[PDB]
Amino acid sequence: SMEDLIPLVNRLQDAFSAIGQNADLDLPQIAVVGGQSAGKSSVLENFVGRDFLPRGSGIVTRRPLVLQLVNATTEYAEFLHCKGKKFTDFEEVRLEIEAETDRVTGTNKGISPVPINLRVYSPHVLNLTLVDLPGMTKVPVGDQPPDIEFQIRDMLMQFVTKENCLILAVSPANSDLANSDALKVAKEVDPQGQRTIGVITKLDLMDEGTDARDVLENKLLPLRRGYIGVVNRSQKDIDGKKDITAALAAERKFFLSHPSYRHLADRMGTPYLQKVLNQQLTNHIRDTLPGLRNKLQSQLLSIEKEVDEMLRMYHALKEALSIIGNINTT
Amino acid sequence: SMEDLIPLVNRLQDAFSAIGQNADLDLPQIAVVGGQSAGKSSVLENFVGRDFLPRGSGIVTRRPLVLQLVNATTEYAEFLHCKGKKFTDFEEVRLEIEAETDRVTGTNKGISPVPINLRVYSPHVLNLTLVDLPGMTKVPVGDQPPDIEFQIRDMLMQFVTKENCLILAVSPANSDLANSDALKVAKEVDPQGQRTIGVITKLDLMDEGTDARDVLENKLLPLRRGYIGVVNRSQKDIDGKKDITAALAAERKFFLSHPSYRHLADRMGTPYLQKVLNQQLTNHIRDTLPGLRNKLQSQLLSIEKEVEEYKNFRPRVDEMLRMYHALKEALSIIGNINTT
Ligand SMILES: Nc1nc2c(ncn2[C@@H]2O[C@H](COP(=O)(O)OP(=O)(O)CP(=O)(O)O)[C@@H](O)[C@H]2O)c(=O)[nH]1
Ligand SMILES: Nc1nc2c(ncn2[C@@H]2O[C@H](COP(=O)(O)OP(=O)(O)CP(=O)(O)O)[C@@H](O)[C@H]2O)c(=O)[nH]1
Ligand SMILES: [Mg+2]
Ligand SMILES: [Mg+2]
Repeated sequence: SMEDLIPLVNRLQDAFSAIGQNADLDLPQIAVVGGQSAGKSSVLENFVGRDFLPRGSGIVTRRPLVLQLVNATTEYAEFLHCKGKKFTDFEEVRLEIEAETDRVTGTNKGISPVPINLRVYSPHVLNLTLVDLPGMTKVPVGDQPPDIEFQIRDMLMQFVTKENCLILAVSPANSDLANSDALKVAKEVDPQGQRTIGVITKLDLMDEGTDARDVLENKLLPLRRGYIGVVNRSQKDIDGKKDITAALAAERKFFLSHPSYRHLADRMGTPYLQKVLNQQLTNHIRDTLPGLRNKLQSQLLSIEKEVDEMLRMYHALKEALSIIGNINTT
Repeated sequence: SMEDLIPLVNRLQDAFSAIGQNADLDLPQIAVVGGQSAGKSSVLENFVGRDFLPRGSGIVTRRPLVLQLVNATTEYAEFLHCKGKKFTDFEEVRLEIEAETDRVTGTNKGISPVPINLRVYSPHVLNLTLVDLPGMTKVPVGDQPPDIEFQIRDMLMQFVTKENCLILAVSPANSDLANSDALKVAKEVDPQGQRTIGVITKLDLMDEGTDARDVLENKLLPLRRGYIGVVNRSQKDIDGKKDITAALAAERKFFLSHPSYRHLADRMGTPYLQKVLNQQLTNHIRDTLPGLRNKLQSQLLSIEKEVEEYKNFRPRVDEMLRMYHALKEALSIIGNINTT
């Protein structure tokens, strides 16, 4: 179904452009937040469906990465800071992000508030904006300033305070949920949980004799949108270049076999997280369309009853309305 | 060995009692700080040498436990709130701590700043004050107030602000050290690191492909006194009643077999942390002795001449003799301590 909606939405956005009006679906942006090493970058790139974000132990993401997915015929990527070049090898994209980070922050744990801008072109994506962010901390290391914690907090606040921004509150299972930096920030900016999606990672690392059932069932710390558990690649896995299909296969096996979670399998995992996020995106689209539809109808009526040689407007509006109708039918 | 100093020290504090002076030997108060579930209660009871602190997953320690070790030959324990009762079964002590907590906090995650006073009598301990505290958190659960983080923080602050408080900054290895609540707290109250000891737990739970070598080698986040790693019992271990000896054996085996920690094995483990903590305690005592000795000498010398004439010339004021002997006794004990 998603494969049918995506191409229609791109057509509608183009149609709006032809109309030359300040009207857009205003798709919400996706931001990932949480304590350092919570597993944020893994979560984000999994949603996009490509291995391109630097991941590792310790401090990895040291600058915000503003990613704009752009629907296009060709599949490639390009950074704003690299005018001209078109990356087709995503490993090179990952390497470039790292290199661009080191260039500005150095290699002694430093951080920078300056975003790395990346556009990923593909015909199977929504024109979305996703933001990868540095993890929250408590004490400075290397050459970080004494107030590193607040410099990072400020950094993510500028993204998560944006209206409608979908907040991926990432928390590792091998730590008590009550210590979640992700949830604390989420509750400050979105207290009612209207745009917070709880994500519990590292389920495979829990101490023997423990499990996150109460968390995953949305009972330990209830969230309006609930919680979705995932099991991503470990350091040994990253070191060994384990591929995505294999990681996803291991995650699926994990939920189907674990005695504390198999009854929840159908609501756990990376693929299911993708569906949940895509659903929230679809909900925004369908919720925003009626207002636009009516506006376009009003604009059309004027020219329609009157039917400057600007006859194009009639067809442009007519086109947009035809697309909306198709979307409403899916 | 430490078991040599202990007997001497108690006799010293007793000698001062006979003299009616300030026994002193103001030993530092040891407190465990860290995020919720960092493994504080395990570390604390491991140092005491007995299993009696409630440990488990989720929120366990919901009230401060001010524990006073009291040297005594009978070896037992008594709670201030259990007037007239003395426990001999430390497991019953553990149950009581939990029961007493439930009585005031309920069973729905609630906490209370009202400390639980407990005294453990044993001939293998120094008159110390240990403080078990609730783990720091960020978001409330159950019927905890929305300011749970600060109530817990304030609870700890009442103990760790004291100049004479030895801070055991506990942080689990399977979490990033830079995000440690224990280290944030410790740095705020003791920036120089004069009374902070970094304890790293759960090294056995680290992700495959990672290790805490840089941490344990005092290189990632250097502390004045460094770090000591330990491997305590897991939840499964608690459920299975795994005994202390087995846990200790597994911990030692862990450091000796791990390629990243092998060369550090001799500066790692619970027995080592016990030694290090004991060293700081002993050092405090030794720093205090010169002052006490001098004070005693001055007092002695005064009556010394009076005793001299009493034993040599023709004949109650014999309170002097009692004092003479008590003072002599104390100085001798100090002398014995000085020679270790
Ligand atoms: N076992 C296991 N390891 C995981 C899981 N998710 C992430 N990791 C590991 O945790 C570490 C952090 O991964 P990463 O995706 O970079 O988290 P991040 O929060 O983006 C890191 P930073 O906060 O520095 O940007 C890596 O070593 C990765 O292999 C998981 O579900 N299971
Ligand atoms: N595998 C493993 N588990 C550990 C280790 N230390 C503690 N745990 C586990 O962590 C949990 C918490 O232990 P606890 O000693 O209560 O930590 P605490 O910080 O005192 C808990 P609170 O903050 O509620 O008081 C228990 O399930 C225990 O088995 C360790 O070194 N290894
Ligand atoms: Mg990251
Ligand atoms: Mg405890």
